[PDB]
Amino acid sequence: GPHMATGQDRVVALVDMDCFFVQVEQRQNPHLRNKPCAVVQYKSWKGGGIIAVSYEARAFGVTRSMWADDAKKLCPDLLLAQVRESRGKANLTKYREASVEVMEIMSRFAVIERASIDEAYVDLTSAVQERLQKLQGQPISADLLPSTYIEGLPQGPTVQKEGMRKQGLFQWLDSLQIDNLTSPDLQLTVGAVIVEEMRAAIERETGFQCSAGISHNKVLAKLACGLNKPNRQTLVSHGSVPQLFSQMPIRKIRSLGGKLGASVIEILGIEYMGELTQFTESQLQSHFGEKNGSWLYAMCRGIEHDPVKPRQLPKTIGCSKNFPGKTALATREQVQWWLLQLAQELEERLTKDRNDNDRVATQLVVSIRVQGDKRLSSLRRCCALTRYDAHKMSHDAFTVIKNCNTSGIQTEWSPPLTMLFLCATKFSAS
DNA sequence: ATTATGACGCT
DNA sequence: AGCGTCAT
Ligand SMILES: Nc1ncnc2c1ncn2[C@H]1C[C@H](O)[C@@H](COP(=O)(O)OP(=O)(O)OP(=O)(O)O)O1
Ligand SMILES: [Mn+2]
Ligand SMILES: [Mn+2]
Repeated sequence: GPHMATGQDRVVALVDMDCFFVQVEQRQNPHLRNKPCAVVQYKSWKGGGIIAVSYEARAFGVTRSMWADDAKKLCPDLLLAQVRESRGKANLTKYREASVEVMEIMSRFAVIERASIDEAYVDLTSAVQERLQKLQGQPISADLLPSTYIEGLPQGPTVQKEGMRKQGLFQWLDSLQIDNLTSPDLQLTVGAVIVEEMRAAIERETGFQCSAGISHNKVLAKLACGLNKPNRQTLVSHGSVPQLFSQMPIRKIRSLGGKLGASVIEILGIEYMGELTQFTESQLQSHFGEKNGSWLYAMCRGIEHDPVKPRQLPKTIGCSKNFPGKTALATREQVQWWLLQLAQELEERLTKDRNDNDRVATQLVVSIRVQGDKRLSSLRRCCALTRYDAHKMSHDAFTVIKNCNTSGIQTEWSPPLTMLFLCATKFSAS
């Protein structure tokens, strides 16, 4: 009844850039604009690996993780932009700096949580309360929501997509009761108005387009954002959840895309998120543990409480490189050379970070992978990070890993290393 | 030879 | 702490 929490206390948005690395390259090179194009790293092995794809190219079936040579088979006129290489490795600085552009604009509207290089969550609860006050009981015009979808609408008693968007929007608005300053649906709508403003600002000031989801929590906001990309935003109301989840594969929900989600499906013998409602909290806790069980019980009802953390900057700064196949490092000075290259990029990014953000990393994590292992990281060791100097860091990294070498000979490295990883962690204010 | 990251959970 | 999971 009225005691039952419905998880409608917050207004949360997720803003995610469209085809982000592609857009970064398209802004820089006008020739790539409005074309099937993709961003690739490296070149020698099968044309390089694709990590971002324009929507024009997606129509041909081009995807992430596809080799460029294979993508060219689906899309002969596919244009390609290469990730910069520095010190023998891919360097993502251009995209990180483009990310900062967007993050700083979003921060003008509310405190954000950086969730990836191209997306951030927004807690709009306070901002919505203040827009509602200066509205002072005026209806929200559809003109204020020019790119907004309302999930689940229209319904009941039409052949074009923009026409459908508007029909759904008018059904939504004409059902809104704005007399109520605590109405969750009204609060979401105002949230959507603000996000329209945010997204306009991002495009105006960077040239980048993005999509967004507006709901009552992070999981629903993330799900919403993807429903109508690119260059659109979607509102998922609490009321839309039963229909939405009744046919929603469990793997589509954030954190359930892996082994846990597979276990939910296998153990319970279900396919869709909505089917979870038929289990007690204790039942779910028994199968998936106390934390996961409570989380699942609430989530399948559209309820989740993970807060938007006040964190705009990444907590770690890392440098990594794979050495696949026959390129695996088999000599000590090979290992030492590449540790230096990684450490030099790390020092560069660390020094920039210290100046920009008034902080200093205090711990260096070293990770390697060995030939034969299917694990991402065969070993992780930490040591102290007392100075921002590449030679010191690479020498220290070598020290903490050098006895991983099985080889009785000290000049040769056995078994060959197929990955190196340097990560600066544990920041302190400075 | 699906690369380069980055956050959070478990024990 | 070191490892595993999930993620973009
Ligand atoms: N697995 C990955 N490996 C390396 N880089 C990645 C990977 N996934 C994503 N990226 C980079 C490239 C992307 O442009 C950027 C944003 O990722 P993501 O939001 O998932 O897709 P996207 O922005 O390229 O397209 P869209 O969000 O419109 O579907 O992060
Ligand atoms: Mn994106
Ligand atoms: Mn993203």
